[PDB]
Amino acid sequence: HMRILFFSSQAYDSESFQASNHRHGFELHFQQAHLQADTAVLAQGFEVVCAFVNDDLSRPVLERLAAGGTRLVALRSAGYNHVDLAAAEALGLPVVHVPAYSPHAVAEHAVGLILTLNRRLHRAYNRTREGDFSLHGLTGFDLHGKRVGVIGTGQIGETFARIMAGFGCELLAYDPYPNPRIQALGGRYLALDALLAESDIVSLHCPLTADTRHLIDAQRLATMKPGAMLINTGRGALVNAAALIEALKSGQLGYLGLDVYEEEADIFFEDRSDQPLQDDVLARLLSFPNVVVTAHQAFLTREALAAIADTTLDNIAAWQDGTPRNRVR
Amino acid sequence: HMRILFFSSQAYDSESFQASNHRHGFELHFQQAHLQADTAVLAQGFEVVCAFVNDDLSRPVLERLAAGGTRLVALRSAGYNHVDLAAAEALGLPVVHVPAYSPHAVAEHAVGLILTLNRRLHRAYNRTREGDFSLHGLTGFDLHGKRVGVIGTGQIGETFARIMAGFGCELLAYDPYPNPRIQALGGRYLALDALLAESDIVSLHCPLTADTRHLIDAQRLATMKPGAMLINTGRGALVNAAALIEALKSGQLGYLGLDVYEEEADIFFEDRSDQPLQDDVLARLLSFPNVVVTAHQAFLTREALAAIADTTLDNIAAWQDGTPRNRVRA
Amino acid sequence: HMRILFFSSQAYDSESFQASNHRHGFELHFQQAHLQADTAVLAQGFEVVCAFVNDDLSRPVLERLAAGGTRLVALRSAGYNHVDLAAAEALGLPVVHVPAYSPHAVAEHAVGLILTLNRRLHRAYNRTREGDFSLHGLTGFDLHGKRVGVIGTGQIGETFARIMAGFGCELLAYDPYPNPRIQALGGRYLALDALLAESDIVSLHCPLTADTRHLIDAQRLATMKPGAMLINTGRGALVNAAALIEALKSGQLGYLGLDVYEEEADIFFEDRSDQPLQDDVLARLLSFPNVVVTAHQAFLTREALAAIADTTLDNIAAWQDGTPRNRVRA
Amino acid sequence: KVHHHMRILFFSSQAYDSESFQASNHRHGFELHFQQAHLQADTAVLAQGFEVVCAFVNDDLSRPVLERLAAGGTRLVALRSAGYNHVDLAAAEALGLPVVHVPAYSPHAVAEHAVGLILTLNRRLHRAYNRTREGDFSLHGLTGFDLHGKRVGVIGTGQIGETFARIMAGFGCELLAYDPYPNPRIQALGGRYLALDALLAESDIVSLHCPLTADTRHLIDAQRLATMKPGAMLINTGRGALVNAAALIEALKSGQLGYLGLDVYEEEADIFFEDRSDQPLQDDVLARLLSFPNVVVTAHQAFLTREALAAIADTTLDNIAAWQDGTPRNRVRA
Ligand SMILES: NC(=O)C1=CN([C@@H]2O[C@H](COP(=O)(O)OP(=O)(O)OC[C@H]3O[C@@H](n4cnc5c(N)ncnc54)[C@H](O)[C@@H]3O)[C@@H](O)[C@H]2O)C=CC1
Ligand SMILES: NC(=O)C1=CN([C@@H]2O[C@H](COP(=O)(O)OP(=O)(O)OC[C@H]3O[C@@H](n4cnc5c(N)ncnc54)[C@H](O)[C@@H]3O)[C@@H](O)[C@H]2O)C=CC1
Ligand SMILES: NC(=O)C1=CN([C@@H]2O[C@H](COP(=O)(O)OP(=O)(O)OC[C@H]3O[C@@H](n4cnc5c(N)ncnc54)[C@H](O)[C@@H]3O)[C@@H](O)[C@H]2O)C=CC1
Ligand SMILES: NC(=O)C1=CN([C@@H]2O[C@H](COP(=O)(O)OP(=O)(O)OC[C@H]3O[C@@H](n4cnc5c(N)ncnc54)[C@H](O)[C@@H]3O)[C@@H](O)[C@H]2O)C=CC1
Repeated sequence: HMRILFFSSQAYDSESFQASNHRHGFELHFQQAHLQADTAVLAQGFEVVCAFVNDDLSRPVLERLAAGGTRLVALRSAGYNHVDLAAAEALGLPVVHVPAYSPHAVAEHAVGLILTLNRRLHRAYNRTREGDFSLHGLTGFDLHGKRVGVIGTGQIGETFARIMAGFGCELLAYDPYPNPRIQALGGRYLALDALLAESDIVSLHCPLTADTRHLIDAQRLATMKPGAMLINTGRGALVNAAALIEALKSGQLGYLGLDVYEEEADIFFEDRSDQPLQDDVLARLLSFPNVVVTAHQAFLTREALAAIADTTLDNIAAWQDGTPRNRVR
Repeated sequence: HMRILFFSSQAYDSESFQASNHRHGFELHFQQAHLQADTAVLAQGFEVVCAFVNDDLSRPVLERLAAGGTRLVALRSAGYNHVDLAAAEALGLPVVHVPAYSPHAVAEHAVGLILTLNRRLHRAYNRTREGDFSLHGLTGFDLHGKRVGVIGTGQIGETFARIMAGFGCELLAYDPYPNPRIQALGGRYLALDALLAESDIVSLHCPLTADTRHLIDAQRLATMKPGAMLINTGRGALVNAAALIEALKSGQLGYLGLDVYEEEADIFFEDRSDQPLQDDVLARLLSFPNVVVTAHQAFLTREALAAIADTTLDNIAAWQDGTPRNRVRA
Repeated sequence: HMRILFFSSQAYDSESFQASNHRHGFELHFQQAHLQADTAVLAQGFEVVCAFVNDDLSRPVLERLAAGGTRLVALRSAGYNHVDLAAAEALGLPVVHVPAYSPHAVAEHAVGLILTLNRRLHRAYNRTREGDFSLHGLTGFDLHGKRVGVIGTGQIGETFARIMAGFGCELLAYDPYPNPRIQALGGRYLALDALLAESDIVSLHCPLTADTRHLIDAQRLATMKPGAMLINTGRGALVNAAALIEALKSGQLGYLGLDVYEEEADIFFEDRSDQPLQDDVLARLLSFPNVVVTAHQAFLTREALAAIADTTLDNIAAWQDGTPRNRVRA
Repeated sequence: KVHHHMRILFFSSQAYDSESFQASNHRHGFELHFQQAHLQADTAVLAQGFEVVCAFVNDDLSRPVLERLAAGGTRLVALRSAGYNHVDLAAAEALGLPVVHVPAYSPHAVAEHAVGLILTLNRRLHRAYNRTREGDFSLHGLTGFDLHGKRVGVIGTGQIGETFARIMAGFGCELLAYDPYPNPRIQALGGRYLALDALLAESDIVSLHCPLTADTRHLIDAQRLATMKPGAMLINTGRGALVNAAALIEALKSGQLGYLGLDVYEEEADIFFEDRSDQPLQDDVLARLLSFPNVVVTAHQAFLTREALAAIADTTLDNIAAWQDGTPRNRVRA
């Protein structure tokens, strides 16, 4: 019955969704192109559109989709800052998402970035691979005993905090809604500025909203402990990357791990190595020995993908039965 | 200025030891060469020799050292499988070590290898560096819920077990002397073969002895779960690397992280990139997308190095006060 | 509106062929799969099949193609060792090729491999990229004055010779046939074993036939000048790659540049980086600092591709008109 | 009755320097001291008491350095290099400090390297190597072009530029040339002299082989890049300051410049010849140049061949012996 058009489709998306669809028999169409004003016409006549985090679901796109017959927007993601939710509501277009496919996948990836940066595992790998077994510049630091500041102690942030507590770190936390689980781990809540000044490692797990946009700016970087590590597996626009470059150059910021980037939408998820990279700031970030960028793969585990696909297909079935689930606000 | 000769010296060694020697004023000499039968003559007239894990302290070397006037052997390491302890004892040469400079350094490195392999971070890095933001082949797996088998639950193995429990892993353990802290974490002890057959990830933290040599061989790899991950931050000779190659090629072994290698002694710690690598087995291990080798750097953190230098210099001061500590015995 | 089925099609092939002005109203179909016994059925009802150098055109494949209605085999290549020519002839299936799309493209690539190996440019690139501006191991040698031995002085060999003469190299040559252009360049013909013993650099440009198969074997490697450079942009089976590995490890062979490899057929032209590489010998060749392998891209220039497409489309038109051109004969 | 004292301090010394110079010194027995640091105002004191100082291309031999060296007893400055833009020759002369150099150790070593950069860029050999090393045997993005038939413009047809031109003519390239002082050997070769702007507009590949002087400084600037053929290749094995690298970045990003090979960089002096991989790179412009797939940078190694090194060492030790006997050779003058 039901027909679903997926934008920004990759092979991992079709594999996982085709496996999960043995339980549903929806008719699945995978389109590679990003959703934007000039591709929305591809969804003409599709009742359901399945979008990912760098699809453009601003007002003009939503208007096109609604006018073309689309009646549900299914986000195969937890995040939803790319959707104009007020406009969806005005158009009577429900928006559904997958709020907790695997908080562990994302938290673990953040911990992986930390360790790769700390022990210079990315540099080591390239050395041993060519028969360079020298260790200059690879000396790391013990995680045990360090102060780890978590900004945003929700599903992912809390899971990240628990892992880091298991390394014997001292947890510092900031959230407008503190939670008791963090305290039970030994964490202590404090104000943002104090967290920044006291943390050896900071990790961002708050959503992107008007209040978190450029939360990490020049001013705030200058507050941080010299040589600190910053991890961003949240959203690119949580940080001002031009300011990160200056702090990296001065040594003020010791390490940076990114799984997201502010201008990632038209570059991530494809191989653009054959052409010059246009984004000056990203190119410069990539040049540093103490920066690691992964291309928005913190979600990318077998279990995460299976849960995304199962929950998304269930969301759609629930909507089709008139009892929708996992709606976004 | 008591005189200490350091073999296999690297810049990080002379830097850390020099900083720590502000509190002692020993006279420190750093030799780059490895200690072996051929190089032992360099220690003539040195009362104290400081060696590392790839120096050869077998009987013939210890005999030369003793004949040349050396009276103490200070290991700037926790491990001591490179020392013939019976022969040291017969010669009246005490051997001292640093047993617990930082169990966390080594455990954390093992967990780093696990995550790099899992999320293919070493491959991702190289891709994004050149503007390849594609994700094919990089899908990993949640650590939460997996079974992690720890072989050797001592200072490092236990610290590793604790970290992995914090990711929500199910801990399985094998040690001739089980310890209660592991059970308090939720770990369950079992026999070696059962641990191998049931684990998704296996990590080696037992010392190298005649009983652990080639513990992971062809037969034991075949009993492991298909696609499992094996981590070796112990010693090279705990595994048979030729058998690892065959299991990697078949897919039987899904991942391998090594910080040690059986024939590392004359290879590691130096940049040999300008010449062909002679060792066929290491070259082949290095060829795989699901193998990561680090060059015996699990011990290499600021805190580990400072503790190694401080404890080693203190060990030597204690010896020279007639109250030796951190001795290793036959 | 004759239809053409292309096997082993890559994006650069379909772009190339579609952008030609020489379509002659043909209908072009591009299949990615390699031609072999179990894919030949895809050509059922196609009058013309276009194949590349790693397609299987042995007798059983040719029999299927003829039984399925294919009447012409068009090689988008110069080389034809992959074709059983006697069997094609017995089936009345003409085979056409492109013998001289661009001898310069291929010769220039060989020269590129030479310079890369000499100046260690592949190593330098990765160093500078990460801010390593050190030069240890990168010292090269002046080409000017060196002896360059060319095995096979045909279209590509003589173009290569000509380029190497322009660097002021001394040219040595071996071919069953004299070529007066080689003498005009200053080249001297000599016997194979003498060429091998006297040359600083050797480059292979003979076709693969039963007489050139494994021309470079253990015994002939041992005759070469110690530390010499060997370049192979001919065909993989001209050399014995297991013997190349031993000579590289001993230092007897100083450098190796390959654009071709004996078991390339099912490996080259794809990205196989996500899985272990099965071929031990290729994995080991890839491990060396003084080996460069490119994946059969010597033909791969803008001008070469355009000529291959134009000449191949013309060859097919000329066959259709009953005046065939560029036939290869048993 | 037959021959059977002299102390030399080398700045910016590397292992390949002490090895080559020690081999050549079997013929002399001078006393050789190798210092790693770069020569500049605050390291000049290390040459106190040394009659001879041997410097390389990134040592600072401006007036204030030369004044310290002279005051400290140094009597000869021996450049282990062909180039000399780093020396204030008028100041050396005013101080009575002769400066000697090695003008032609191996013009082939440098020309050949430039050709290597061309071919690596053209066939993407650097990209292919990293692919095949990890089992990626795909060829997308690696299509090159035939050199045969292309136009190659040589700016500066001296020893190196002429050797380069001859090599490129052997590939069947058409040679275009610009030099304020044309020479007949290039024409005899089939090369055609023309004005700079016309060379820039007509060339598929341009290679710089002029010295750095006040007239060649930023010779390749934004305006001259905009004159070039779209998608052209530029090669710089001359000096860093011959080009404006910020403008090269904009032309690379637009596609106006198709390829860039550098063996030299304007701010190289305090970074090249060292492994600086363990720290951030401070220079924004170099970091960005390094990011591109169609840029290759080698760290000033065009001179670096066995034969070049042996000639530099032999000629440099000979220049010092000749000076010591009062009959100096290979002097450079203001
Ligand atoms: N890189 C990746 O692949 C993925 C990234 N993400 C990002 O992670 C974010 C977090 O996801 P969850 O933890 O699941 O969400 P959640 O809703 O469980 O938790 C978010 C937390 O952030 C806090 N928060 C809100 N505003 C804040 C502010 N101004 N300052 C500090 N904290 C604030 C909330 O109070 C809440 O505790 C998502 O918004 C998404 O952008 C999510 C999934 C994958
Ligand atoms: N990669 C690196 O840089 C470093 C490696 N190591 C290695 O790790 C090893 C372990 O270190 P620690 O935890 O400090 O030692 P430990 O002595 O504290 O603990 C070792 C554990 O191994 C167990 N064990 C002994 N024999 C066994 C057997 N046959 N089978 C299974 N388990 C057995 C012991 O009962 C003990 O619980 C060292 O012996 C050394 O080789 C140590 C430091 C650094
Ligand atoms: N890497 C690549 O992409 C390419 C490789 N090739 C290979 O290069 C080969 C050469 O092609 P061309 O120069 O065009 O061919 P060609 O036919 O013009 O010249 C071949 C020469 O090799 C000589 N030769 C034949 N048998 C010989 C033997 N037994 N020993 C020594 N020399 C012998 C012939 O006398 C002739 O002079 C092709 O057969 C092909 O395999 C060709 C094009 C591209
Ligand atoms: N990358 C490297 O490792 C090396 C670089 N070089 C550089 O290459 C340069 C060339 O050296 P050689 O060819 O031996 O010098 P050379 O003196 O023989 O020739 C230089 C040529 O440039 C020409 N020229 C002078 N002023 C010019 C101007 N304003 N515009 C255009 N052309 C002009 C000259 O007339 C002469 O024909 C050296 O000055 C040096 O900076 C030299 C050696 C090694």
